[PDB]
Amino acid sequence: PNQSGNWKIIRSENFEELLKVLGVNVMLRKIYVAAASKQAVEIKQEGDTFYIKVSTTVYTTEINFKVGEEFEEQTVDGRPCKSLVKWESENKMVCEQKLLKGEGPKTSWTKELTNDGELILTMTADDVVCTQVFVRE
Ligand SMILES: *C/C=C(C)/C=C/C=C(C)/C=C/C1=C(C)CCCC1(C)C
Repeated sequence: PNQSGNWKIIRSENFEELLKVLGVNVMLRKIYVAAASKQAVEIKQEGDTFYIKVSTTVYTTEINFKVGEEFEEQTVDGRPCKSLVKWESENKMVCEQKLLKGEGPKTSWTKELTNDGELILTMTADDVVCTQVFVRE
């Protein structure tokens, strides 16, 4: 469908656990967990072109991409990567990430807008998956 709008988080699973297995220090995890709970997500979708802004008190990021065209962003733990998004289905996109420098866990994310109007974001590092669900304001 159309993902454009302001999205508020209603459910999360395994966020701290994802950070923990990525090596994020416990004091920083507490800060990020509290920030993720209050995050604001703005999306502007224009066909295959996406602008996504994720805002919190400690971390704010803008992501710009077109499906099928490589772009640069960061992993969850802050490492620069090259990314490529593809449609897995009509409603779900998948992003594969490759570090610009060095080696690390295989990281990825997915975003799906359900028929319910729920936006489901998953973030993965190797075998560990975090899921966050949003609804449109
Ligand atoms: C398609 C939607 C995407 C790719 C959203 C990505 C959002 C993040 C990688 C958010 C990361 C955060 C942290 C790394 C700590 C602060 C809290 C968050 C959730 C904003």
